[PDB]
Amino acid sequence: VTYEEEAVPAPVRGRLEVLSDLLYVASPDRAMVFTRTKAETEEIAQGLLRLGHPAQALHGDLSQGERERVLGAFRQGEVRVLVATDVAARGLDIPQVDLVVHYRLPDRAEAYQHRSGRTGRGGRVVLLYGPRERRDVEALERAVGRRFKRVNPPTPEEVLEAKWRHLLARLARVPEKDYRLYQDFAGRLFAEGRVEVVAALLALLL
Amino acid sequence: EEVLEAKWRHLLARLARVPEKDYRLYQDFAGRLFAEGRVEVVAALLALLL
Repeated sequence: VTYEEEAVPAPVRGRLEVLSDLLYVASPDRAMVFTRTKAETEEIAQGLLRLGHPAQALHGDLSQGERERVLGAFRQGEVRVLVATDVAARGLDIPQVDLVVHYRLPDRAEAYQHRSGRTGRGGRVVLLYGPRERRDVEALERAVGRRFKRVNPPTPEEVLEAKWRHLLARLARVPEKDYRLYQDFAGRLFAEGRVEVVAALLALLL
Repeated sequence: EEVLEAKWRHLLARLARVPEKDYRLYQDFAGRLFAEGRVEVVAALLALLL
């Protein structure tokens, strides 16, 4: 064990947004989110993509090729979050990561180490848990013989500033050509002096 | 061409619908852009929204 362990309260209803928030504030080069079923990896991964993270599901129905591209885009940096089940996460082809998140709790201690050991190229392991899930976290803590520091979810201001920076990376990727046709409308908003409008755009894209 | 100035007018549509309370949090960010005259960023911006 070389990592920080945190258990973060997160109601199953708003788990996806808690997870996104965490990813933004942490800003890992590489994150791995574990979940129980392969169907969940693809709901989560799609969700995180909606919310602006470059996320990809890793699960057992992927063809070797599909796996090879996901894991390839992972190493390279093109993809930053992998949402995986325990079984699909098996193998020696997965690069070690900065952060591991337990989107759902591991059914046993072994699964907890197998999941958690993937971090620390030690990095940070975060467990999300629900209201009637705290008994479960306490068991893991006993199985594991270790106590997970209890930490609150990120604050909406920490989150907001992190979003803004992540957005500035995205924009920077837009090729000059793609945006030269608009540089005129921007010169208008700017010179014409309208802050409210620019803040209005951000309000959407953020 | 005119294909652009069109959605550019209907962009403002959904734009004026935003509350002076919901887009408040983002005035600082918008302010930073102005301070720096980051014209390309805003161009790159609405290019992504349209």
